[PDB]
Amino acid sequence: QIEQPYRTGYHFQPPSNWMNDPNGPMLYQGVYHFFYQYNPYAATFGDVIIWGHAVSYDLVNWIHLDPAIYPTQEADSKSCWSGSATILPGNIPAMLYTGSDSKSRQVQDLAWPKNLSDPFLREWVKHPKNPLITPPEGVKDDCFRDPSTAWLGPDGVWRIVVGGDRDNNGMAFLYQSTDFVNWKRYDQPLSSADATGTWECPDFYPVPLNSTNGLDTSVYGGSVRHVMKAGFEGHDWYTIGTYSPDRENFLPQNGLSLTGSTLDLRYDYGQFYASKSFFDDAKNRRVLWAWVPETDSQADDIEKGWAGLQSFPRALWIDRNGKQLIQWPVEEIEELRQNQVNLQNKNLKPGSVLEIHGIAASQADVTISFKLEGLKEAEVLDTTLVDPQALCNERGASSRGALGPFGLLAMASKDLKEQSAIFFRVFQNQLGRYSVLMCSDLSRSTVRSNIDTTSYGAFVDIDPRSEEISLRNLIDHSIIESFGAGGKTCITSRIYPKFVNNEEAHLFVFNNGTQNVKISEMSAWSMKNAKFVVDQS
Ligand SMILES: *[C@H]1O[C@H](CO)[C@@H](O[C@@H]2O[C@H](CO)[C@@H](O[C@H]3O[C@H](CO)[C@@H](O)[C@H](O)[C@@H]3O)[C@H](O)[C@H]2NC(C)=O)[C@H](O)[C@H]1NC(C)=O
Ligand SMILES: *[C@@H]1O[C@H](CO)[C@@H](O[C@@H]2O[C@H](CO)[C@@H](O)[C@H](O)[C@H]2NC(C)=O)[C@H](O)[C@H]1NC(C)=O
Ligand SMILES: OC[C@H]1O[C@](O)(CO)[C@@H](O)[C@@H]1O
Repeated sequence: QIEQPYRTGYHFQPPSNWMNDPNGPMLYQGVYHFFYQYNPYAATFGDVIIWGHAVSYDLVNWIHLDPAIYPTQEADSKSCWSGSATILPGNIPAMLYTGSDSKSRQVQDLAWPKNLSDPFLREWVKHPKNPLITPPEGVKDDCFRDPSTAWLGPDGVWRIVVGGDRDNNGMAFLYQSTDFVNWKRYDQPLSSADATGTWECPDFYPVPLNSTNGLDTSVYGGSVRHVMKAGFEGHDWYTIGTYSPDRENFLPQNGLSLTGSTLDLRYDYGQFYASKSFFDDAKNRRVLWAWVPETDSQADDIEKGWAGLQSFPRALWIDRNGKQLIQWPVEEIEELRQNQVNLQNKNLKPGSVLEIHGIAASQADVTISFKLEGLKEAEVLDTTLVDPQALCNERGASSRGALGPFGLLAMASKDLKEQSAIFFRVFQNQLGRYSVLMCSDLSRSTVRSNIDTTSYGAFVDIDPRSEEISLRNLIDHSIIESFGAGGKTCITSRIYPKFVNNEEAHLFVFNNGTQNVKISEMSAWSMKNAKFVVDQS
């Protein structure tokens, strides 16, 4: 028997209880600070939510501290919800968050560390004038929240966006300030979308064109584009565009308004929400954090005593083509790699299954690259309007095609009674153009009941003719993070196989298509546990 077989070995999560939205991430005085929505009283959401707090020197190993922000004034007496961190000139980290006041309305509050001598910034003080911002005119009291990190314009004026909606229309309310204390709502929103519901945890930042690095939130220029990210209808969406501080205008590169359709982009196409990013000026990279909800039942959560994970922090940058964002786990994770098992120039005949031996199958980093032969044999299927998720749910690992399904079988039992299949399929339209589909088939991930086993999928923007299809998988017990084509397509999965309570997990490479595929190269590393020290009470 294993105790708590679903807890991760190297993903961030509190000692126990409920955790959701990541909060105020930042790098200050050489220390990485991480905060998060936390319920100290249960493994479910509750009436009292506070900011958990942990620190790290590498974004991998953490030290749990006491909660940093918790109700202490009328402006946040009922709860301290999501917010962001902004380090102001003079080296002072300023935290803006949404509080639930005594009248139960969402208002924006300010707080900053009370002792900058403390490397861990344990104590925080709140501004006497909170709330600093209250719901605009035609906005309901429970539809105005999640202030972003601020950016300083050339005119020396700070800008931030706050989520919410006006008549069910998603909003990124724009506010300005020079002292960071007195904010004035700009006439028009920075951006918005019809009938999307409340825009949660908006994030607005710049990315450098033709560069795989990150930028400080206040950078601007012709060689820079901006990303407008917002969570709604259950997912985190984003759009790349141009920002004009002068007239506070954001113009979508594709001229579209978010609709939450297959027309829009997402960071991750699986369980990924309330994502928030921060700039790391030490490594010159933008790091992204995201809450990964549980997909088991509430009863299961209460029973196992905890709920909620954070995705592994990943570097974020814009693709060479400037049409989408790329994600990749921060290099520090590589230090967890132990022994390695490799494979090269290996053919996977139709309907075959190859087991990877000598790896801790429940906690590993697996990378594989496929070399395809005879693309012309690809099934004909125009995918212009096709919904990749629907397609993956319709055709799992048991649905045999020409090119596909071929990929990985993670968190699988010896008998394969339970398995999580991350694979690819290749199609072509009538004109002979190819398209690639990436799937996370969770249909057979567990034999347990009351487990959301919905599958996730997305199309990968690569040309199968000139580049091999690559796939990286972060396997960590109840979570699997899949990165297709170097990070062009990301899918996070939560799985709860039953076998984990008795026998060990297994790892496999498979090809259930009728066509042959080859593994040019495959690398698998056992990942040692990340350290989590508690320094509370
Ligand atoms: C991909 O290759 C096979 C394509 O179908 C798939 O087979 C699965 O296992 C057997 C093999 O024919 C069949 O199972 C059927 O019968 C059992 C009887 O107990 C049912 O429980 C199943 O639901 C199903 O009706 C099916 O053909 C198929 N069934 C499933 C989903 O297990 C392989 O499993 C696939 N290989 C991989 C690695 O996924
Ligand atoms: C502000 O932070 C500093 C640094 O953490 C605190 O100083 C430490 O205090 C502990 C307990 O009193 C000592 O064991 C350490 O040796 C101190 N180190 C330093 C840097 O002097 C300081 O106490 C904090 N201020 C308050 C009011 O708590
Ligand atoms: O915990 C409450 C917080 O969580 C969210 O609903 C998103 O998951 C935020 O919009 C809010 O600030």
